[PDB]
Amino acid sequence: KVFGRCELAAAMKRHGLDNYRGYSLGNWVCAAKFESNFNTQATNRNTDGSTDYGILQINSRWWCNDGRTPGSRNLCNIPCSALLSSDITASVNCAKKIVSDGNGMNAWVAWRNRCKGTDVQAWIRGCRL
Repeated sequence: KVFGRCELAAAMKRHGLDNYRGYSLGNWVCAAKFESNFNTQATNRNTDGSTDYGILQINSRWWCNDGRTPGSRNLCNIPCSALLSSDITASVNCAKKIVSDGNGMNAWVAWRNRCKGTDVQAWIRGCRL
């Protein structure tokens, strides 16, 4: 599913991501924009042979099992395929675990390089939230 900007914001908010660990909703939307262009079916292979899945491009090395990432962990205890669903519940729950683990949203390279330090609230501008 390709989400609309405001449509994902509301979904992200209903699932409790707005100010989760201090990160305003606009940070989460910005990250999704630049990780997946709001597309739940987004998949991208990493050089180490792991793969990133979903709206927030969560990585098979540590977080989910895709059965093809040697030495992987599955800390969110899920099939990476669950991260591709129209229902973003699994992606959000998993995102919550990741962002809680010491490094904050720096875990998302596109967030660090494209959102951090910007006017991230522009990303929820004009949404009815």
